[PDB]
Amino acid sequence: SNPPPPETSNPNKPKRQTNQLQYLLRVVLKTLWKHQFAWPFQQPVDAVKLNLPDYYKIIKTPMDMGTIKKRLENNYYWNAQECIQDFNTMFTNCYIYNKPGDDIVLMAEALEKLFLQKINELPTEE
Ligand SMILES: COC(=O)C[C@H]1CC(=O)N(C)C1
Repeated sequence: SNPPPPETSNPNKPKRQTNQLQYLLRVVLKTLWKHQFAWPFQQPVDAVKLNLPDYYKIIKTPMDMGTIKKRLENNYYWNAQECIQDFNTMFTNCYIYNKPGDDIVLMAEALEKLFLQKINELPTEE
């Protein structure tokens, strides 16, 4: 079976809408989401459908852009660092689970290159 997804709603978690978080949605998430290689990363890994019964034995902090998109659209975060960390967890999980040179790793690398380019120009806080 699959684990429950990461949390995307938590009314008692303090949250903010900031210009950096707006950039993370409007620039970073949108750029990666529309990319031809986004699809494996647009929702939690379905270890049942994909026949990866060891996935959640190895990956204990799952993350995906569907979760990140919901967190941004629901104003789940307090700061940009928390969202940046989610993206990096997603990429790292992919590199940890898979073998070098696998298609999925090349896909992650292409998305990560764009991510790094956009993060390099994260606006200063208002
Ligand atoms: C469509 O799913 C794939 O192509 C590979 C799996 C495993 C992995 O790390 N993912 C992000 C999904």
